Amino acid sequence: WEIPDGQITVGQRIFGTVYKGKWHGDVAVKMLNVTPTPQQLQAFKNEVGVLRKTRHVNILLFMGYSTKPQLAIVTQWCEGSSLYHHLHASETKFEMKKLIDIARQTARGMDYLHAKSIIHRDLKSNNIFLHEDNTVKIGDFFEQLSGSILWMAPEVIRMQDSNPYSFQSDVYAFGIVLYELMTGQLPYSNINNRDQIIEMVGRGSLSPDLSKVRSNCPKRMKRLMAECLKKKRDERPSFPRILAEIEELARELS
Amino acid sequence: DDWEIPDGQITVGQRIGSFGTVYKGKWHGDVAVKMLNVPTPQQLQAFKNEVGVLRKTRHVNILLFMGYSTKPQLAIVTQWCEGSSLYHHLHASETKFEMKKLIDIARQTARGMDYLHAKSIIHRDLKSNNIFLHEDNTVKIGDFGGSILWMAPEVIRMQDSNPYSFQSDVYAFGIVLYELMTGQLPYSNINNRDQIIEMVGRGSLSPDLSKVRSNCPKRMKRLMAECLKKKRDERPSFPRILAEIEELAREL
Ligand SMILES: CCCS(=O)(=O)Nc1ccc(F)c(-n2cc(-c3cncnc3)c3nc(N(C)C4CCN(C(C)=O)CC4)ccc32)c1F
Repeated sequence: WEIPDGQITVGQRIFGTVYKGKWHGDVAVKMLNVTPTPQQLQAFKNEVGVLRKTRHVNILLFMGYSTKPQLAIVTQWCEGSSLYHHLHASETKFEMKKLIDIARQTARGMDYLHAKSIIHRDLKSNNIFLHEDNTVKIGDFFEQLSGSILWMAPEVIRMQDSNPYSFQSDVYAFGIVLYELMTGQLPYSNINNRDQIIEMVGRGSLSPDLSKVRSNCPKRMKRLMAECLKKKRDERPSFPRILAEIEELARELS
Repeated sequence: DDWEIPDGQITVGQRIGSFGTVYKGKWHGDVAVKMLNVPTPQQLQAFKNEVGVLRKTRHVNILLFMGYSTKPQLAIVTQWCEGSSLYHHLHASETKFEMKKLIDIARQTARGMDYLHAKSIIHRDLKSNNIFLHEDNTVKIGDFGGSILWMAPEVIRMQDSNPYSFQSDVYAFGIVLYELMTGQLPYSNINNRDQIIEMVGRGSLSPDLSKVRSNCPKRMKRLMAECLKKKRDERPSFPRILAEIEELAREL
């Protein structure tokens, strides 16, 4: 899928540098300013290999990768903004039907990812793009420092090996996104302190209150959302059941 | 080779077409499954090669191939799009489309065809019925999937022609432009299959450009006529067509 250098035309810039380019129509190319790094080259190869096996309407359409001018990924161009900008920044009055439709499409995309054992580690409402309208597209998804291995303390050695991301973190992020959709605001809106939220969520003391959900939201949706926010990882359900429940609730509520 | 959807995962539904029988199925959301009346290894290798041809297509304006199934029946599974075919919009429904929407549909089809030809892919059955309008303004294109020594010089010449090429595709694109601008199928007066076949084969008949809408620009009609050249070599290449269409869209 390597696109030659001369074929790709660069355009306006809108981590990593993103630019809206023109290549057989509108595309978006993300390149990193480097002149690169072999470690970054291996990471780019792994990211390209992960992105190549993805074909779904609700997943962003990867179109190619370029390596000659700068290590870069070229995908389709979609008109609109992120769900974070729609709900939080503009506070657009979204009908409950549009909310449950966005939820169903996000669930389709996540079920597709998990069916391929692909782990979207940074799933958030800011990485959920709304092409046109009511069309969801998802994107923006080992001690390398070999020399300083001996001098680091057991505090930092143990931290580098940790691998917390799994399907359960993804379903928790999906539940938080459902909270954003239904309430219309970021969770823990009162607590404007990062450290407090981090500590209270790490100790499981704080969870987003489902009481602030909009009155138009059905009860089954809130039940599924609360089920996805289980503190214990194993209690959280798998995404096929989530998609089935969302589709059933949408069919019931027309 | 690694895109086969296993059996039982795909749930079939109502038939929405009957090249191949089309059905709206459910597999990680709404999908569309096209099935073939055919299980033989010789045919299986050809199906695998066709799948490999379909795998090198990733474009917003090209229909999204999502997988192939061989266990219950040999079938191709792609995305599901809400809407109808451009043929249904213009001819069957006669939806009042603004000239901006028409030139945008033309630009999207041109992007898709230029991408296909850039991959050295020859869409042999290009027609306005294979252009689906997802939502109501997103174009999706699909339906594009020896005894030589013993043959006499009379019959050998027929094999050497190879009539399908990029020029046939740009001719079909010109016919699609005619449908877009006029709003009706070409040769509406004749309505005879054999007569039209003969007269177009001898180059005696061309779609009458007088029935074109008044709103259509002159550059668009010029490009359309350039794509309908009887001689294959006179027809322009799709990159130049895409550039001209983009410039005309920016101007208007
Ligand atoms: C992607 C690689 C290219 S491919 O060469 O491999 N070919 C291929 C492979 C697999 C496929 F499923 C379809 N295919 C999908 C829909 C589809 C339908 N509805 C929503 N989304 C998609 C569809 N519709 C079709 N017809 C009959 C039209 C005609 C008129 N209509 C009216 C009057 O209403 C509606 C529909 C025909 C084929 C269709 C393929 F073209």
